[PDB]
Amino acid sequence: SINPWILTGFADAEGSFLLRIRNNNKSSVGYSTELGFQITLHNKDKSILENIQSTWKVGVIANSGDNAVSLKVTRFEDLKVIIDHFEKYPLITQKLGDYKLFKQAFSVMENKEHLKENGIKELVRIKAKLNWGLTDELKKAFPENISKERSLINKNIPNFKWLAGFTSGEGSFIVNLIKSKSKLGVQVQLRFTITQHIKDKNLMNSLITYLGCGYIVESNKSEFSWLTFVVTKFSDINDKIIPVFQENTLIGVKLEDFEDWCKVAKLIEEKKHLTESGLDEIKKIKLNMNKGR
DNA sequence: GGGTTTCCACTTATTCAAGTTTTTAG
DNA sequence: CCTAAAAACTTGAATAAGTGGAAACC
Ligand SMILES: [Ca+2]
Ligand SMILES: [Ca+2]
Repeated sequence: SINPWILTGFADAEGSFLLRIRNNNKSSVGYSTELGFQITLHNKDKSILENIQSTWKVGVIANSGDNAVSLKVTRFEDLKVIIDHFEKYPLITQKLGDYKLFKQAFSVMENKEHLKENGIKELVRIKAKLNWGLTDELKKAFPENISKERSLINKNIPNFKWLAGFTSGEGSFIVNLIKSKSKLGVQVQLRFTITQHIKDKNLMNSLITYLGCGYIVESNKSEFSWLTFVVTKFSDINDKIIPVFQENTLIGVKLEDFEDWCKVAKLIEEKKHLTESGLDEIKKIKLNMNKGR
């Protein structure tokens, strides 16, 4: 049974809402619809999706390609569990807007309005602002569509449990070995990073004040830009980052990465990272986590 | 029924995580 | 001199988001 707030944090990172508007000759109005919430992780973290399934008691798990496994909740009556959960523990990223559109589509389908032409039209208005919006085909079939085009979400971190769930999806624990002019010739630097699209810049900046450390770094690969929350000072890592995730446990394979990460921190704290024997020990831990776990 | 729901195999763009190297700080 | 901290990126795939086909409920 996973924590309810750890779940929303994880959903804020890996979850997504789906609204299908498909042409269907067998449908009276000519369009079939599907509404649901899904998560797609690497096969290594299939354990998470099975704990979420037991926690919610809804959804179906199926392989998504050769290296991924998904958990999709399309059973309409099951969506009441999704809605019930996200009302008590709401999302805080821009995905909350997707959820809000998700509820609107839900009410339209609950009243069976999606089986008449009017309901389909309102679904096209809802889907126009959801995720990547309307497809070229949909946009051509409904050229006279309009709507509010969604409002911007601006919330901040609720509690630590949400952070543990969000870090379990977007966090990264790195042991950076730097070719240094030190006696050993190798500096051991611990780095904790959270990466998120620039759409949630305000939430990313709040990490510094919320955690009392770190800095924001923007990057970009041509037309795409993202933000990274970085913590490299050991005192902040050993006194701020580590304690938070010890009391607020992570989930998935990243908990194993975080555990080896703390092992290296124990060596640094004892200053054994400056001994040739200690440096060799940290080099072995890095290989055990770069490959897996 | 057969219109509508539900589920499973599968595809695709990019937002992520993971990684290395060089420079400045103290 | 020397160790820590930050800078400044690069990389490719685990994501998010989506599509195709169809069994089978109610
Ligand atoms: Ca995400
Ligand atoms: Ca992840």
